[PDB]
Parts: sequence; C-alpha cells; structure tokens
Amino acid sequence: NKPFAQQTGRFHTIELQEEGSPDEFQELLRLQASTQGHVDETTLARLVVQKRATKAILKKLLETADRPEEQAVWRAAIERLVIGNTAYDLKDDESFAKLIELAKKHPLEKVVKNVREVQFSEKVTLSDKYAFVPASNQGRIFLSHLRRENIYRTPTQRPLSLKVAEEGEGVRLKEMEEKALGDGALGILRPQSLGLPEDYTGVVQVRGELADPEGNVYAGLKGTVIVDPRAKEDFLNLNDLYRGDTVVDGKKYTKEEVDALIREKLKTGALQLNLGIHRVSTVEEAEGQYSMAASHTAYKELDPEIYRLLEEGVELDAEGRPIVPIVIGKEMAAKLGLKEGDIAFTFRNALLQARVAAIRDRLNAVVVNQEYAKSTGVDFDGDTLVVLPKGLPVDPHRLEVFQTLMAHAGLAVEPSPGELRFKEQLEVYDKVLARLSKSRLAAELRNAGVEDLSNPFEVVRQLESLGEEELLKAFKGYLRKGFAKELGLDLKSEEDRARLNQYLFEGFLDYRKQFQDPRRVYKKLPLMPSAALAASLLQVEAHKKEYDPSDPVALAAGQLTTSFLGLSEKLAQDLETSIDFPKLAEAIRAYNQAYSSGNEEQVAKARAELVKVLNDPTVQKFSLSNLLYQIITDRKKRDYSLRVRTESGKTYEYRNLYAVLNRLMQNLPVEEVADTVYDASGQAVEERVPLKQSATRSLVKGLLDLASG
Ligand SMILES: [Mg+2]
Repeated sequence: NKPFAQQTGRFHTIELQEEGSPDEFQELLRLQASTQGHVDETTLARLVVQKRATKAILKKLLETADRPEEQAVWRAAIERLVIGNTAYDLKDDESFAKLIELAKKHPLEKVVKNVREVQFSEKVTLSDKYAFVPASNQGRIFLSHLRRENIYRTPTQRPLSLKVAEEGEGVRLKEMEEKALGDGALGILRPQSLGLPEDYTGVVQVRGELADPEGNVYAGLKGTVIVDPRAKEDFLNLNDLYRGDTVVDGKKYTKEEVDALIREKLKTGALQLNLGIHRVSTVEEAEGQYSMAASHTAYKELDPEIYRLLEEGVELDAEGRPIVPIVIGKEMAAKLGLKEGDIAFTFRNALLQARVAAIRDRLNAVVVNQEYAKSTGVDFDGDTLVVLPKGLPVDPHRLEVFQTLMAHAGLAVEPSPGELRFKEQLEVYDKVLARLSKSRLAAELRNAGVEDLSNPFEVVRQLESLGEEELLKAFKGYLRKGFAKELGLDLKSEEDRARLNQYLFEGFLDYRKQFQDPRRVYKKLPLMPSAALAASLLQVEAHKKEYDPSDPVALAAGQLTTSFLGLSEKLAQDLETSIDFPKLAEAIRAYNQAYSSGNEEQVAKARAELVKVLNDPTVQKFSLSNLLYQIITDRKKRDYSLRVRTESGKTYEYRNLYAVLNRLMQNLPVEEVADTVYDASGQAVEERVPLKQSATRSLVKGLLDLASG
C-alpha cells in the first residue's frame, strides 16, 4: 500500500522529482544527440541528482522549522554546502543557523541553480525517486545503501512483528546453502504465522527487516517466502538476507562480522522480525492464467514428491523443443483444463512446452525446476509464470534456436552434449533388445500392434493400452531375465531379485508416466554447437562493477541513466521484424546436424554459412540490442558496462549506452562514443572518460548562463 521506509519508521522519505515537473535529465540527453556522443551520460545524471536532492533536502529543512527536533535528522543529510562564496558546514550550530537564515530571505529553484559544491552525509541514501535518512541516529543500520534502496523503497502493506528465537515460539534462522530454496526465496513459514487466510499454501513476496528493541537492524531480506502449513517451524535462511558489507562508525563490518552479532542477539531472545507483505500469490487469468514461481529445491522437506518429480530431468521432443516439468494447483488446472501428464506452455510475464507432473489440492504457485527454465530467466522474487491450455495455437521455439541467439548476445560457452538420465539403463536394454528382436516374442508383439520395439516406454504403454495383459507379462518377464543377466543378479535370491524390480521398474520403467522417449530425456541439458559458435562471433559481454559505496550520488546517478530503457526495447522489437527466423532456424539445425555426425566437408561449410548470417548487421544489432536491454536493467543496481572485442583485437568499454543506442539506430560506427579502450592483453591505451566529464560540466555552465544572459 505504501513504502516500507514509512510503514516501519526506519527512514524518513522525501521526493526527488516533484509533482509532475519536467524531467530535466531527458532534456540534457540531447546534448549527447547533438554532440554525436561526446559528453558523459553519468556526469549529466550527477548534476541532476545533486540539484533535485539539494532542492528537496532544503525544502524540508524549512517546512521542518516548525517540527524542529524532526528537522535535526534532515540537518545531517548535507555536511557542507557551498553557495556563492560562503561555505556552510551544517554540523556547526553557527553555519547551520546562517544556512536557514538566507533560506527564507531568498526564493527557490533559481537560487539553487547557484550553489557550487555539495557533499552528502553517509546517513543519506540517494535513489532515482526518493532520498532516505534514518529516523533515529541512536540505533545503527547494518546494510549498504544499495540494499537500503532495494529493501525499503518497495510498497508493502502493514508490517508484522514476529519473534526470532532458536527454542520455543518464533522464527528460527537456519544457516543453509545460499539460494538453497531457490534464488529469490529466503524462507519457509506457515500461513497462520503471518496472518494469512487459514491453511494458505503458496508463495508470498516480502520485504522484512531483522531488528532489536534498541533500533539497530542487522539484516534486511528481499525476496519471497514459501507459505505452507505442512512444514513445522517458521524458519529464515540467514545466507539469503542482505547483511554487512557497509561502514558503521568508521569500521567496515563484513557479512561474517554481522552474522556473529545476530547469533549473539538471537541467543538472548531479543531479536525480532519486522516483515511486510507486498503481494500474495493468487491464480488469476491473463487466454491464460498465472501465478508466482517457486523452485522445486524448496520442497525437499515438505512434499518431496514435487521435488523428486522435477529433479529427474527434462526431455527434448522429436523436433528439439524441451518439455519442462511443472507442478500447478487445483484452481489453475481447472481453469486451464489440464490433468497430470498433459502438455502445456509456460513463460515469464522465451516460451517453453511444459509437462504437468503433478497437481496439488491447495497450491497456488507454479513450481518448476529452475535449472531447466534458465532459458526464461525465472528468479523467484515475485516472477509470475503464465500457463496456457493444451490447445497449442502457436509455434514453440526449438532449443538450438533461442540458446544460440541468447549466446550470440552474451547472455548464456562450448559444445557439450547432455547427460542422459537413463544412460546406463538404455545400454543394458539395447543388449537385451538385440536378442529380443530376434526372438519369437518380438513377433508376438509386432502381431499385437507393437512393431517398433526400440522405445521401452512406448511398448509398455502401447500394450496396457490395448489389453494384451499376457504379452505384457512376457515382456516384463523377458526384460527381467535379460537385465538380471546383463547386471549379474541371481533371480532366485529374494533380495537380489528385489534389486531387479528396484532398478528396472522403480528406477526406469515406472517413469513412462512422465516421459515419452527415455532416449531423449537428459539430466543436464546440452549446449548446442551453434550456440558455442554464435558466442565466439560476437565478442560482447556485460562487465560487472559496483557503484561507489561511499558516495551516495553514484547509485542515484546510475539509476537516472536507466530512464531510457524503453528506447532499448523498441530497438529490439524494431530489429527482430527484419531477421528471417525460418532461415536462421534451418541454418542452425543444419550446423548442429553436420557437426554431430557430418562429414569433414560439411562441418566446414555449415560453419562458414552460419558465420556470415551472424556477422550480418541486422542480426548483430538485434543481439547487441538484447544485450543492452539487460545491461541497462542491471545498471539499476550496479555500474555495469558493455565490452566488445572487435576485428582489431582490441576491446572497447562503454558507459554511455544512450550514445551507443543512437549509433546503432542511425547505423553509425559505435567506437567513438566509447569510454575506455584496451590493447588485447595490454590495457588503458585511451582513457577518454576524464575529457567527456569536464567538457560536460563546461558545456552545462555554458548552456545555463547563456540562456540567462
Ligand atoms: Mg525477478
């Protein structure tokens, strides 16, 4: 309903961009359009962030001359302020008295357009939309500025207060593997513990903090918990909460250093959990219906059948379209007309075929294995998986297709075949089949309608389909004598005999209910050679770097540079209408075939043809656009950069992605707007960044007082 900075009282909040006012950053962005990309985007963002914040902190410092002891927290949001020639160290009762003095005697905006410097406290956390400051300086808050912005800016409804204790009644804090319950998940608790309607069973997205009475908060959690009355204890996984990696009172408390303070506080029964709900997972329509996604890894404990179902692999169909196992609930299965075994389709709000492996009574999530849906990038912190009925009124794309493009855009890299889930079993079955296909029994089967004896899951299915109970006892009995043979088990020993039926049926034949062909079900999905090829033709990667954790402008300034993600998206849409998906799919399917069991000639010619399609400008720009969309989205957390290795052997690095976005658009060479260039192995040949910055601050000061005489 309202932001978590206000619903808990930790931070006071002020707005950075006022009521519908013009976006002054979008207007500076055509200085880059005029100059053809020789000003710095992140420098322009800083000037905007420093003006909006200086105007907002000030507008509060006067409206709070009447709430004076609430003003003192906004005082320590600016240390020193240079206005004209005088300097205001706000820590002084003297300078701050003078600061509020000229405040009233002079008007707004135009006066702000006349400060020179500004330095912010470590207390203030700047973002693209707000500025946060802790309510009480008494306590201390043990998480970095990015995690404050990640956790406390999200709107949640009224927060709860759950006890944290190891023994007795409360929430326990287990120390498991990181992401053990899934990436975006961070705990399992019951519906009745956070006040949900009786025996709710799904997943809910929360924004909790872990505090003590004295106002200190040691960890903040961002992500989802799994709600289910079937688990015993409300428990939170410590290693999935944001903790440490910040500076309190001059010292840097690492992730491990804060973990000890909690273990000490948790032992003393003086540790709570202030948690707020952001969205409870319903099953709602979209045709199609959708709900949140949960990892199968978080049902290991409770309802293990869901886990074991989705852990035993995925299978590629006859055309190469992977069919992923999901687990849905009663409401969704009804509205989408699906029962167990049905094939459907699913996507995150890439499109994959889905195999219903189970249906639950009260579930309202879409439980999937995540390693098999990495092609649709499902992160379990509130991503909604849509499911569609069995009608299949569309062409689902083939594994080689999107895994290759995803690789040509550096979002995946070597050609590796998969891991056959039934490798050892099918070997043993093929040795028996050499003898079975010769036997009279094989003729009995082919006379009853079962002519292809190569698929064990089909012969057993096609037999119990059309009666023939006796021709199934003989088949199940022949494979017993054959496998006991082939594995050296004595069919008489009643424990050795119990090992046959434990390997042949339980471990193999019983899985005919989930999979069609055991020869096409994998445990680790392969990497098609066209994808390994496609990733060596475009040498594009997304380089990771953290925003300056000491300067609060760096994050907010970085988040402003995200306000043109839409132009990155239109470029992708406007580009994919050109690429002939028919020719690309056949060009890929040809190379993967000629690679696997092709002659020495075609592995060369199929390579040279696919290479010329991927060195094509329309294709290269579409994949490069797809990369920029991910980089821009990620820059809302870190100072990510683009890196490209060209035919010169050099590698170029970019942090002016709008200029890059312009150069791709009008089909211009993109190397001039770059920020730094490297010499293959050697590095830092041109450092263009310092020049673009001071010229930006110069061309700014020019454009300003020139429009004002
Ligand atoms: Mg997500």
